[PDB]
Amino acid sequence: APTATLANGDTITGLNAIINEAFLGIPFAEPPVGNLRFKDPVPYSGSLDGQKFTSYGPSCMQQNPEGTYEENLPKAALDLVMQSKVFEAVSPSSEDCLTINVVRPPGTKAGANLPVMLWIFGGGFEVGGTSTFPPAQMITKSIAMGKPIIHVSVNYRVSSWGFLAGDEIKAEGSANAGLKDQRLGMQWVADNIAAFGGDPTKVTIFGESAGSMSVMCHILWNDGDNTYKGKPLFRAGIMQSGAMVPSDAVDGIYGNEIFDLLASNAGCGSASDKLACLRGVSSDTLEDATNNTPGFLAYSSLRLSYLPRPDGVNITDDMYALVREGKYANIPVIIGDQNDEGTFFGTSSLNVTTDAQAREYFKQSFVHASDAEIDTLMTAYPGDITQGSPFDTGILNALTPQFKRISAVLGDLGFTLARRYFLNHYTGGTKYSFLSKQLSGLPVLGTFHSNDIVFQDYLLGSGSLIYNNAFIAFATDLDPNTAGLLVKWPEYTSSSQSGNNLMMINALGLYTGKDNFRTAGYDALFSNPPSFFV
Ligand SMILES: *[C@@H]1O[C@H](CO)[C@@H](O[C@@H]2O[C@H](CO)[C@@H](O)[C@H](O)[C@H]2NC(C)=O)[C@H](O)[C@H]1NC(C)=O
Ligand SMILES: *[C@@H]1O[C@H](CO)[C@@H](O)[C@H](O)[C@H]1NC(C)=O
Repeated sequence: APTATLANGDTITGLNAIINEAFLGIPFAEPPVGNLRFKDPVPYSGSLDGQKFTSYGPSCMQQNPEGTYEENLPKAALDLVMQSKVFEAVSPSSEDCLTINVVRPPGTKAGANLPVMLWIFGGGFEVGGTSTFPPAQMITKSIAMGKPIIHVSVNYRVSSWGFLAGDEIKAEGSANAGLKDQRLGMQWVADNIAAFGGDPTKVTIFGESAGSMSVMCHILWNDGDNTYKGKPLFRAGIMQSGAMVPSDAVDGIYGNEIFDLLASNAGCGSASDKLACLRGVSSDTLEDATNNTPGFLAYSSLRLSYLPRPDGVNITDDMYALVREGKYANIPVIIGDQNDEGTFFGTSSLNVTTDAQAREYFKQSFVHASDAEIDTLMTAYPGDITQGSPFDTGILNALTPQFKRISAVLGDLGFTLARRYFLNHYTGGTKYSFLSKQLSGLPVLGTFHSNDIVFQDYLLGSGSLIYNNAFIAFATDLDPNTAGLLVKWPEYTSSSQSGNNLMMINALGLYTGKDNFRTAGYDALFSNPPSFFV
Protein backbone atom coordinates (compact mmCIF):
# COMPACT_ATOMS: atom_id res chain seq x y z
CA ALA A 1 0.00 0.00 0.00
CA PRO A 2 3.14 2.26 0.50
CA THR A 3 4.48 2.42 -3.07
CA ALA A 4 7.67 3.79 -4.70
CA THR A 5 8.71 3.94 -8.40
CA LEU A 6 12.48 3.24 -8.49
CA ALA A 7 15.02 4.81 -10.86
CA ASN A 8 14.61 2.06 -13.47
CA GLY A 9 10.82 2.53 -13.38
CA ASP A 10 10.01 -0.52 -11.24
CA THR A 11 7.17 0.14 -8.87
CA ILE A 12 7.35 -1.67 -5.56
CA THR A 13 4.95 -1.99 -2.66
CA GLY A 14 6.00 -1.67 1.02
CA LEU A 15 4.23 -2.21 4.31
CA ASN A 16 2.27 0.36 6.28
CA ALA A 17 3.31 -0.41 9.88
CA ILE A 18 0.99 2.38 11.07
CA ILE A 19 3.61 4.44 12.95
CA ASN A 20 5.84 4.37 9.81
CA GLU A 21 6.03 2.93 6.20
CA ALA A 22 8.64 0.25 5.61
CA PHE A 23 10.10 -1.24 2.37
CA LEU A 24 12.11 -4.21 3.68
CA GLY A 25 14.35 -6.76 1.96
CA ILE A 26 14.98 -4.87 -1.35
CA PRO A 27 17.82 -6.78 -3.24
CA PHE A 28 20.61 -4.39 -4.20
CA ALA A 29 23.14 -6.81 -5.52
CA GLU A 30 23.30 -10.18 -7.28
CA PRO A 31 23.61 -13.10 -4.73
CA PRO A 32 27.36 -13.56 -3.92
CA VAL A 33 27.12 -17.31 -4.12
CA GLY A 34 29.18 -19.98 -5.98
CA ASN A 35 31.99 -18.35 -7.93
CA LEU A 36 30.85 -14.86 -6.81
CA ARG A 37 31.93 -15.75 -3.28
CA PHE A 38 34.50 -13.37 -1.69
CA LYS A 39 34.18 -11.24 -4.84
CA ASP A 40 33.07 -7.62 -5.23
CA PRO A 41 29.23 -7.27 -5.23
CA VAL A 42 27.55 -7.08 -8.65
CA PRO A 43 24.65 -4.58 -9.09
CA TYR A 44 21.28 -6.24 -9.07
CA SER A 45 20.25 -6.51 -12.69
CA GLY A 46 16.69 -7.84 -12.50
CA SER A 47 13.14 -6.57 -12.13
CA LEU A 48 11.30 -5.73 -8.96
CA ASP A 49 8.27 -4.37 -10.71
CA GLY A 50 5.11 -5.15 -9.02
CA GLN A 51 6.85 -6.80 -6.05
CA LYS A 52 6.10 -6.27 -2.39
CA PHE A 53 8.79 -5.73 0.22
CA THR A 54 7.15 -6.28 3.55
CA SER A 55 9.72 -8.24 5.65
CA TYR A 56 13.46 -8.39 6.31
CA GLY A 57 15.31 -10.90 4.18
CA PRO A 58 17.91 -13.27 5.82
CA SER A 59 21.04 -11.91 7.42
CA CYS A 60 24.38 -12.84 5.81
CA MET A 61 25.98 -16.02 7.25
CA GLN A 62 27.10 -15.53 10.83
CA GLN A 63 30.24 -16.77 12.57
CA ASN A 64 29.90 -18.38 16.04
CA PRO A 65 31.47 -15.63 18.29
CA GLU A 66 32.95 -18.42 20.43
CA GLY A 67 34.30 -20.17 17.31
CA THR A 68 37.86 -21.44 17.50
CA TYR A 69 39.91 -24.40 16.30
CA GLU A 70 39.96 -25.63 19.93
CA GLU A 71 36.90 -27.43 21.29
CA ASN A 72 35.23 -26.03 24.42
CA LEU A 73 31.83 -25.69 26.11
CA PRO A 74 31.05 -22.03 25.00
CA LYS A 75 31.76 -22.99 21.36
CA ALA A 76 29.64 -26.13 21.66
CA ALA A 77 26.85 -24.32 23.33
CA LEU A 78 26.56 -21.47 20.84
CA ASP A 79 26.60 -23.95 17.95
CA LEU A 80 23.78 -25.91 19.65
CA VAL A 81 21.73 -22.69 19.69
CA MET A 82 22.77 -21.35 16.28
CA GLN A 83 21.94 -24.50 14.35
CA SER A 84 18.66 -25.08 16.10
CA LYS A 85 15.61 -24.94 13.86
CA VAL A 86 14.01 -22.40 16.19
CA PHE A 87 17.02 -20.13 15.84
CA GLU A 88 17.01 -20.73 12.06
CA ALA A 89 13.29 -19.73 12.11
CA VAL A 90 13.65 -16.53 14.11
CA SER A 91 17.02 -15.49 12.71
CA PRO A 92 17.43 -16.82 9.11
CA SER A 93 20.78 -16.21 7.48
CA SER A 94 21.93 -17.02 3.94
CA GLU A 95 24.82 -16.21 1.60
CA ASP A 96 22.09 -14.55 -0.50
CA CYS A 97 21.64 -11.70 1.94
CA LEU A 98 22.47 -8.39 0.26
CA THR A 99 19.24 -6.49 0.75
CA ILE A 100 18.48 -2.89 1.76
CA ASN A 101 15.62 -1.53 3.99
CA VAL A 102 13.90 1.88 3.63
CA VAL A 103 11.62 3.03 6.50
CA ARG A 104 10.02 6.49 6.55
CA PRO A 105 7.36 8.68 8.29
CA PRO A 106 3.72 7.85 7.49
CA GLY A 107 2.65 9.97 4.60
CA THR A 108 6.09 10.55 3.10
CA LYS A 109 6.04 10.97 -0.63
CA ALA A 110 8.50 11.14 -3.44
CA GLY A 111 9.98 14.62 -3.58
CA ALA A 112 9.72 15.26 0.23
CA ASN A 113 13.59 15.55 0.40
CA LEU A 114 13.92 14.38 3.97
CA PRO A 115 17.42 13.79 5.40
CA VAL A 116 18.53 10.15 5.30
CA MET A 117 20.29 8.35 8.09
CA LEU A 118 21.97 5.26 6.64
CA TRP A 119 22.68 2.61 9.34
CA ILE A 120 25.67 0.19 9.22
CA PHE A 121 25.31 -2.43 11.96
CA GLY A 122 28.43 -3.75 13.69
CA GLY A 123 29.12 -7.22 15.13
CA GLY A 124 32.96 -7.60 15.43
CA PHE A 125 32.97 -7.94 11.54
CA GLU A 126 31.73 -11.54 12.11
CA VAL A 127 27.98 -11.41 13.01
CA GLY A 128 25.02 -9.09 12.45
CA GLY A 129 21.94 -8.24 10.39
CA THR A 130 19.69 -5.17 9.87
CA SER A 131 16.53 -6.60 11.48
CA THR A 132 17.80 -6.30 15.04
CA PHE A 133 18.06 -2.50 15.00
CA PRO A 134 14.43 -1.27 14.94
CA PRO A 135 14.11 2.25 13.36
CA ALA A 136 10.73 3.13 14.93
CA GLN A 137 12.12 4.88 18.01
CA MET A 138 14.37 7.11 15.82
CA ILE A 139 11.62 7.89 13.27
CA THR A 140 8.98 8.71 15.90
CA LYS A 141 11.32 11.03 17.80
CA SER A 142 12.27 12.72 14.55
CA ILE A 143 8.58 13.48 13.66
CA ALA A 144 7.91 14.81 17.16
CA MET A 145 10.98 17.00 16.79
CA GLY A 146 9.77 18.54 13.55
CA LYS A 147 12.85 17.07 11.95
CA PRO A 148 11.63 13.83 10.22
CA ILE A 149 14.26 11.58 8.64
CA ILE A 150 14.17 8.47 6.45
CA HIS A 151 16.08 5.47 7.96
CA VAL A 152 17.95 3.13 5.59
CA SER A 153 19.91 0.03 6.66
CA VAL A 154 22.08 -2.15 4.48
CA ASN A 155 23.15 -5.81 4.96
CA TYR A 156 26.77 -6.64 4.19
CA ARG A 157 28.79 -9.88 4.24
CA VAL A 158 30.50 -10.57 7.55
CA SER A 159 33.23 -13.01 8.73
CA SER A 160 35.04 -15.21 6.10
CA TRP A 161 32.27 -14.43 3.60
CA GLY A 162 32.98 -10.75 3.72
CA PHE A 163 36.56 -10.14 4.97
CA LEU A 164 38.74 -13.05 3.75
CA ALA A 165 42.31 -11.88 3.33
CA GLY A 166 45.77 -13.22 2.41
CA ASP A 167 47.85 -13.37 -0.75
CA GLU A 168 45.31 -14.98 -3.07
CA ILE A 169 42.57 -12.42 -2.14
CA LYS A 170 45.04 -9.57 -2.70
CA ALA A 171 46.15 -10.97 -6.07
CA GLU A 172 42.53 -11.23 -7.31
CA GLY A 173 41.62 -7.73 -5.99
CA SER A 174 38.82 -9.00 -3.77
CA ALA A 175 39.81 -7.55 -0.34
CA ASN A 176 37.17 -6.12 1.99
CA ALA A 177 34.13 -7.55 0.12
CA GLY A 178 31.86 -6.57 3.05
CA LEU A 179 32.79 -2.84 2.83
CA LYS A 180 32.26 -2.95 -0.93
CA ASP A 181 28.73 -4.30 -0.23
CA GLN A 182 28.13 -1.27 2.02
CA ARG A 183 29.55 1.05 -0.73
CA LEU A 184 27.15 -0.46 -3.30
CA GLY A 185 24.18 0.10 -0.91
CA MET A 186 25.26 3.78 -0.60
CA GLN A 187 25.31 3.96 -4.37
CA TRP A 188 21.78 2.50 -4.50
CA VAL A 189 20.64 5.17 -1.99
CA ALA A 190 22.19 7.93 -4.18
CA ASP A 191 20.33 6.50 -7.16
CA ASN A 192 16.93 5.57 -5.62
CA ILE A 193 16.11 7.27 -2.33
CA ALA A 194 14.42 10.32 -3.90
CA ALA A 195 11.61 7.92 -4.96
CA PHE A 196 11.05 7.17 -1.25
CA GLY A 197 11.03 10.82 -0.28
CA GLY A 198 14.66 11.18 0.75
CA ASP A 199 17.19 13.72 -0.43
CA PRO A 200 20.34 12.03 -1.87
CA THR A 201 22.37 15.13 -0.86
CA LYS A 202 21.52 14.88 2.83
CA VAL A 203 22.77 11.37 3.76
CA THR A 204 24.40 10.90 7.18
CA ILE A 205 26.10 7.48 7.57
CA PHE A 206 26.13 6.14 11.14
CA GLY A 207 27.04 2.86 12.72
CA GLU A 208 28.07 1.33 16.01
CA SER A 209 31.09 -0.81 16.88
CA ALA A 210 32.17 -2.62 13.63
CA GLY A 211 29.54 -0.42 11.89
CA SER A 212 31.37 2.65 13.30
CA MET A 213 34.75 1.41 12.14
CA SER A 214 32.99 0.87 8.79
CA VAL A 215 31.97 4.57 8.75
CA MET A 216 35.62 5.45 9.40
CA CYS A 217 36.72 3.21 6.54
CA HIS A 218 34.18 4.99 4.29
CA ILE A 219 35.69 8.39 5.20
CA LEU A 220 39.11 6.99 4.21
CA TRP A 221 37.96 5.01 1.13
CA ASN A 222 39.60 5.90 -2.18
CA ASP A 223 41.74 8.34 -0.26
CA GLY A 224 38.76 10.34 0.80
CA ASP A 225 37.05 10.57 -2.51
CA ASN A 226 33.52 9.91 -1.50
CA THR A 227 31.84 10.87 -4.78
CA TYR A 228 29.56 8.84 -7.06
CA LYS A 229 28.63 10.31 -10.40
CA GLY A 230 30.28 13.59 -9.33
CA LYS A 231 28.49 13.87 -5.95
CA PRO A 232 29.37 12.92 -2.33
CA LEU A 233 27.68 9.77 -1.17
CA PHE A 234 27.21 11.25 2.34
CA ARG A 235 27.55 14.72 3.87
CA ALA A 236 28.28 13.65 7.47
CA GLY A 237 29.09 10.70 9.69
CA ILE A 238 28.24 9.56 13.23
CA MET A 239 30.52 6.98 14.79
CA GLN A 240 29.25 5.23 17.93
CA SER A 241 32.27 3.35 19.52
CA GLY A 242 34.92 2.74 16.80
CA ALA A 243 37.26 4.70 14.58
CA MET A 244 40.29 3.44 12.46
CA VAL A 245 40.88 -0.25 12.34
CA PRO A 246 44.39 -1.17 13.71
CA SER A 247 45.04 -3.70 10.96
CA ASP A 248 47.99 -4.83 8.95
CA ALA A 249 47.72 -5.11 5.15
CA VAL A 250 45.50 -7.77 3.56
CA ASP A 251 48.45 -10.00 2.62
CA GLY A 252 50.10 -9.53 6.02
CA ILE A 253 50.99 -12.39 8.33
CA TYR A 254 47.64 -12.94 10.21
CA GLY A 255 45.50 -12.38 7.09
CA ASN A 256 47.45 -15.21 5.41
CA GLU A 257 47.44 -17.51 8.45
CA ILE A 258 43.63 -17.26 8.85
CA PHE A 259 43.33 -17.93 5.10
CA ASP A 260 45.44 -21.12 5.37
CA LEU A 261 43.65 -22.29 8.51
CA LEU A 262 40.22 -21.77 6.88
CA ALA A 263 41.33 -23.60 3.74
CA SER A 264 42.70 -26.60 5.84
CA ASN A 265 39.37 -26.64 7.68
CA ALA A 266 37.22 -26.73 4.48
CA GLY A 267 39.39 -29.44 2.95
CA CYS A 268 41.32 -27.20 0.59
CA GLY A 269 44.69 -27.46 2.27
CA SER A 270 46.07 -29.43 -0.71
CA ALA A 271 44.52 -27.32 -3.45
CA SER A 272 46.86 -25.62 -5.86
CA ASP A 273 44.36 -22.82 -5.99
CA LYS A 274 42.91 -22.63 -2.58
CA LEU A 275 40.66 -19.75 -3.43
CA ALA A 276 38.89 -21.70 -6.17
CA CYS A 277 38.71 -24.71 -3.83
CA LEU A 278 36.89 -22.54 -1.21
CA ARG A 279 34.43 -21.30 -3.93
CA GLY A 280 33.48 -24.94 -4.55
CA VAL A 281 32.76 -26.20 -0.99
CA SER A 282 29.18 -26.21 0.24
CA SER A 283 27.64 -23.60 2.51
CA ASP A 284 27.65 -26.08 5.37
CA THR A 285 31.31 -26.92 4.94
CA LEU A 286 32.27 -23.24 4.71
CA GLU A 287 30.15 -22.38 7.76
CA ASP A 288 31.80 -25.21 9.62
CA ALA A 289 35.30 -24.28 8.61
CA THR A 290 34.70 -20.65 9.68
CA ASN A 291 33.39 -21.66 13.10
CA ASN A 292 36.71 -23.45 13.53
CA THR A 293 38.70 -20.23 13.22
CA PRO A 294 38.55 -17.75 16.20
CA GLY A 295 35.38 -15.67 16.73
CA PHE A 296 35.62 -12.31 18.55
CA LEU A 297 34.64 -13.74 22.01
CA ALA A 298 37.17 -16.51 21.82
CA TYR A 299 40.55 -16.04 23.60
CA SER A 300 42.08 -14.11 20.65
CA SER A 301 39.46 -11.43 21.34
CA LEU A 302 40.43 -8.22 19.50
CA ARG A 303 43.07 -10.00 17.33
CA LEU A 304 40.15 -10.59 15.00
CA SER A 305 40.14 -13.20 12.31
CA TYR A 306 38.10 -11.09 9.83
CA LEU A 307 38.26 -7.28 9.71
CA PRO A 308 38.96 -4.35 7.23
CA ARG A 309 42.64 -4.45 6.14
CA PRO A 310 44.60 -1.94 3.95
CA ASP A 311 44.81 -3.33 0.46
CA GLY A 312 46.76 -0.57 -1.34
CA VAL A 313 43.82 0.09 -3.80
CA ASN A 314 40.61 1.16 -1.97
CA ILE A 315 42.20 1.60 1.52
CA THR A 316 45.67 2.51 0.34
CA ASP A 317 47.62 2.40 3.53
CA ASP A 318 47.64 1.91 7.26
CA MET A 319 44.50 3.68 8.45
CA TYR A 320 46.32 5.78 11.08
CA ALA A 321 48.74 7.11 8.49
CA LEU A 322 45.84 8.01 6.12
CA VAL A 323 44.41 10.19 8.88
CA ARG A 324 47.83 11.86 9.67
CA GLU A 325 48.23 12.39 5.93
CA GLY A 326 44.82 14.02 5.27
CA LYS A 327 43.48 11.25 2.99
CA TYR A 328 39.84 11.49 4.08
CA ALA A 329 36.52 13.00 3.01
CA ASN A 330 36.03 16.43 4.55
CA ILE A 331 32.75 16.20 6.46
CA PRO A 332 31.29 17.14 9.91
CA VAL A 333 31.48 14.11 12.25
CA ILE A 334 30.24 13.00 15.68
CA ILE A 335 32.30 10.22 17.27
CA GLY A 336 31.84 8.95 20.80
CA ASP A 337 32.39 6.15 23.24
CA GLN A 338 30.83 4.30 26.13
CA ASN A 339 33.02 4.63 29.21
CA ASP A 340 33.85 0.91 29.54
CA GLU A 341 34.28 -0.37 26.03
CA GLY A 342 36.65 -3.24 26.81
CA THR A 343 34.89 -5.06 29.73
CA PHE A 344 33.03 -7.15 27.18
CA PHE A 345 36.19 -8.27 25.45
CA GLY A 346 38.12 -8.71 28.73
CA THR A 347 35.75 -11.60 29.58
CA SER A 348 37.65 -13.69 26.93
CA SER A 349 40.91 -13.92 28.86
CA LEU A 350 39.69 -14.63 32.44
CA ASN A 351 42.29 -17.45 32.75
CA VAL A 352 45.05 -14.77 32.69
CA THR A 353 45.61 -14.02 36.38
CA THR A 354 49.26 -13.02 36.90
CA ASP A 355 51.36 -10.20 35.42
CA ALA A 356 53.60 -12.71 33.65
CA GLN A 357 50.51 -14.19 32.00
CA ALA A 358 49.22 -10.60 31.15
CA ARG A 359 52.58 -9.86 29.45
CA GLU A 360 52.33 -13.08 27.40
CA TYR A 361 48.76 -12.47 26.43
CA PHE A 362 49.61 -8.94 25.15
CA LYS A 363 52.64 -10.37 23.34
CA GLN A 364 50.38 -12.98 21.65
CA SER A 365 47.90 -10.28 20.72
CA PHE A 366 50.40 -7.72 19.51
CA VAL A 367 53.02 -9.54 17.49
CA HIS A 368 54.70 -6.33 16.33
CA ALA A 369 55.33 -4.78 19.72
CA SER A 370 58.80 -4.88 21.27
CA ASP A 371 59.36 -5.78 24.91
CA ALA A 372 60.02 -2.15 25.68
CA GLU A 373 56.58 -1.24 24.21
CA ILE A 374 54.94 -4.10 26.20
CA ASP A 375 56.75 -2.69 29.24
CA THR A 376 55.47 0.78 28.55
CA LEU A 377 51.91 -0.57 28.13
CA MET A 378 52.07 -2.39 31.47
CA THR A 379 53.33 0.74 33.25
CA ALA A 380 50.61 2.92 31.65
CA TYR A 381 47.88 0.29 32.42
CA PRO A 382 49.08 -0.98 35.78
CA GLY A 383 47.85 -4.08 37.51
CA ASP A 384 46.30 -2.01 40.35
CA ILE A 385 42.60 -2.97 40.32
CA THR A 386 41.32 0.53 41.16
CA GLN A 387 42.86 1.72 37.89
CA GLY A 388 41.08 -0.38 35.29
CA SER A 389 37.70 -0.81 33.70
CA PRO A 390 34.88 -0.59 34.94
CA PHE A 391 36.41 2.78 35.59
CA ASP A 392 36.21 4.34 38.99
CA THR A 393 34.80 1.30 40.76
CA GLY A 394 37.63 0.88 43.21
CA ILE A 395 38.34 -2.67 44.39
CA LEU A 396 35.05 -3.83 42.91
CA ASN A 397 34.75 -6.09 39.89
CA ALA A 398 37.97 -7.97 40.46
CA LEU A 399 37.01 -11.19 38.60
CA THR A 400 40.76 -11.77 38.33
CA PRO A 401 43.79 -9.63 39.26
CA GLN A 402 44.03 -8.70 35.56
CA PHE A 403 40.45 -8.32 34.21
CA LYS A 404 40.13 -4.60 34.77
CA ARG A 405 43.62 -4.03 33.29
CA ILE A 406 43.08 -6.10 30.09
CA SER A 407 39.59 -4.45 29.75
CA ALA A 408 41.16 -0.92 30.09
CA VAL A 409 43.75 -1.73 27.39
CA LEU A 410 41.43 -3.37 24.88
CA GLY A 411 38.68 -0.70 25.16
CA ASP A 412 41.25 2.05 24.71
CA LEU A 413 43.22 0.71 21.74
CA GLY A 414 40.20 -0.60 19.91
CA PHE A 415 37.87 2.37 20.62
CA THR A 416 38.21 5.11 23.23
CA LEU A 417 41.70 6.47 22.71
CA ALA A 418 41.65 5.44 18.99
CA ARG A 419 38.87 8.06 18.83
CA ARG A 420 41.11 10.72 20.47
CA TYR A 421 43.87 10.03 17.88
CA PHE A 422 41.41 10.62 15.07
CA LEU A 423 40.08 13.78 16.77
CA ASN A 424 43.55 15.19 17.26
CA HIS A 425 44.48 14.70 13.57
CA TYR A 426 41.26 15.14 11.54
CA THR A 427 40.75 18.64 10.05
CA GLY A 428 38.10 17.71 7.47
CA GLY A 429 35.04 19.26 9.17
CA THR A 430 33.53 20.19 12.53
CA LYS A 431 33.96 17.53 15.21
CA TYR A 432 31.64 16.70 18.10
CA SER A 433 32.51 14.02 20.69
CA PHE A 434 30.57 12.36 23.57
CA LEU A 435 31.50 9.92 26.38
CA SER A 436 28.71 8.04 28.15
CA LYS A 437 28.75 7.17 31.88
CA GLN A 438 25.09 6.36 31.74
CA LEU A 439 25.29 2.97 33.41
CA SER A 440 27.88 3.79 36.09
CA GLY A 441 27.51 1.21 38.82
CA LEU A 442 26.43 -1.67 36.51
CA PRO A 443 28.44 -4.66 37.96
CA VAL A 444 31.15 -6.27 35.92
CA LEU A 445 30.45 -4.44 32.65
CA GLY A 446 29.97 -0.77 33.63
CA THR A 447 28.86 1.55 30.77
CA PHE A 448 29.52 -1.29 28.35
CA HIS A 449 30.10 -1.60 24.65
CA SER A 450 26.78 -1.47 22.74
CA ASN A 451 24.41 -0.33 25.60
CA ASP A 452 23.78 2.63 23.34
CA ILE A 453 21.80 0.40 20.91
CA VAL A 454 19.31 -0.22 23.79
CA PHE A 455 18.69 3.56 24.35
CA GLN A 456 18.67 4.36 20.62
CA ASP A 457 16.30 1.64 19.41
CA TYR A 458 14.63 -0.05 22.34
CA LEU A 459 14.23 1.85 25.60
CA LEU A 460 14.14 5.56 26.40
CA GLY A 461 16.79 6.87 28.80
CA SER A 462 18.94 9.97 29.38
CA GLY A 463 21.26 8.61 26.61
CA SER A 464 18.35 8.64 24.05
CA LEU A 465 18.71 12.48 24.11
CA ILE A 466 21.98 11.97 22.31
CA TYR A 467 21.44 8.75 20.34
CA ASN A 468 18.13 9.96 18.95
CA ASN A 469 17.55 13.67 19.33
CA ALA A 470 21.08 15.11 18.91
CA PHE A 471 21.83 12.66 16.07
CA ILE A 472 18.57 13.60 14.26
CA ALA A 473 19.50 17.33 14.58
CA PHE A 474 22.99 16.62 13.18
CA ALA A 475 21.55 14.67 10.22
CA THR A 476 19.10 17.55 9.50
CA ASP A 477 21.17 20.72 10.23
CA LEU A 478 24.72 19.40 10.63
CA ASP A 479 24.82 20.67 14.23
CA PRO A 480 23.50 18.59 17.16
CA ASN A 481 22.68 21.82 18.99
CA THR A 482 19.54 22.48 16.92
CA ALA A 483 17.85 19.74 19.08
CA GLY A 484 17.35 22.36 21.78
CA LEU A 485 18.91 20.23 24.53
CA LEU A 486 19.61 22.13 27.73
CA VAL A 487 23.37 21.51 27.62
CA LYS A 488 25.19 23.04 24.67
CA TRP A 489 27.46 20.52 22.91
CA PRO A 490 30.85 22.28 22.42
CA GLU A 491 32.95 21.70 19.36
CA TYR A 492 35.95 19.47 19.82
CA THR A 493 39.18 20.92 18.41
CA SER A 494 41.92 19.20 20.44
CA SER A 495 42.44 17.00 23.51
CA SER A 496 44.81 19.70 24.83
CA GLN A 497 42.23 22.46 24.30
CA SER A 498 41.13 24.62 27.18
CA GLY A 499 37.63 23.99 28.32
CA ASN A 500 35.20 21.21 28.06
CA ASN A 501 35.12 19.43 24.77
CA LEU A 502 33.06 16.31 25.50
CA MET A 503 29.33 15.92 25.81
CA MET A 504 28.80 13.45 28.70
CA ILE A 505 25.80 11.43 29.78
CA ASN A 506 25.03 10.02 33.26
CA ALA A 507 21.73 8.44 34.57
CA LEU A 508 20.11 11.85 35.12
CA GLY A 509 21.15 13.60 31.88
CA LEU A 510 23.81 15.51 30.19
CA TYR A 511 26.80 17.61 31.23
CA THR A 512 30.25 18.34 29.61
CA GLY A 513 33.78 17.36 30.55
CA LYS A 514 37.24 16.95 29.13
CA ASP A 515 38.99 14.42 26.97
CA ASN A 516 42.16 14.41 29.06
CA PHE A 517 42.06 11.06 30.80
CA ARG A 518 44.66 8.27 30.45
CA THR A 519 47.17 10.34 28.46
CA ALA A 520 49.92 7.88 29.51
CA GLY A 521 47.99 5.08 27.82
CA TYR A 522 47.46 7.18 24.68
CA ASP A 523 51.19 7.61 24.19
CA ALA A 524 51.99 3.96 25.08
CA LEU A 525 49.57 2.91 22.34
CA PHE A 526 49.77 5.57 19.72
CA SER A 527 53.40 6.75 19.71
CA ASN A 528 53.97 4.19 16.99
CA PRO A 529 50.51 2.83 16.15
CA PRO A 530 51.79 -0.09 13.90
CA SER A 531 53.29 -1.71 17.03
CA PHE A 532 49.75 -2.59 18.11
CA PHE A 533 48.25 -3.72 14.78
CA VAL A 534 46.62 -7.11 14.24
C1 LIG B 1 43.97 -19.53 28.42
O1 LIG B 1 43.19 -20.28 27.49
C2 LIG B 1 43.68 -20.20 26.16
C3 LIG B 1 42.68 -20.82 25.20
O2 LIG B 1 42.60 -22.22 25.42
C4 LIG B 1 45.01 -20.88 26.11
O3 LIG B 1 45.50 -20.80 24.78
C5 LIG B 1 45.42 -21.99 24.00
O4 LIG B 1 46.24 -22.99 24.59
C6 LIG B 1 46.24 -24.23 23.88
C7 LIG B 1 47.06 -25.25 24.67
O5 LIG B 1 48.34 -24.71 24.93
C8 LIG B 1 46.82 -23.99 22.48
O6 LIG B 1 46.84 -25.16 21.68
C9 LIG B 1 45.93 -22.99 21.78
O7 LIG B 1 46.42 -22.84 20.47
C10 LIG B 1 45.82 -21.70 22.57
N1 LIG B 1 44.79 -20.88 21.95
C11 LIG B 1 45.02 -19.66 21.52
C12 LIG B 1 43.86 -18.95 20.86
O8 LIG B 1 46.11 -19.12 21.66
C13 LIG B 1 46.01 -20.22 27.05
O9 LIG B 1 47.16 -21.04 27.15
C14 LIG B 1 45.42 -20.01 28.43
N2 LIG B 1 46.20 -18.94 29.05
C15 LIG B 1 46.72 -19.06 30.26
C16 LIG B 1 47.38 -17.83 30.83
O10 LIG B 1 46.70 -20.15 30.85
C1 LIG C 1 38.62 0.65 -5.70
O1 LIG C 1 39.73 1.36 -6.24
C2 LIG C 1 39.85 1.34 -7.68
C3 LIG C 1 41.08 2.19 -8.06
O2 LIG C 1 40.88 3.53 -7.67
C4 LIG C 1 38.60 1.94 -8.32
O3 LIG C 1 38.64 1.78 -9.73
C5 LIG C 1 37.38 1.26 -7.79
O4 LIG C 1 36.28 1.96 -8.36
C6 LIG C 1 37.32 1.26 -6.25
N1 LIG C 1 36.15 0.52 -5.77
C7 LIG C 1 35.17 1.12 -5.07
C8 LIG C 1 33.97 0.35 -4.58
O5 LIG C 1 35.24 2.31 -4.80
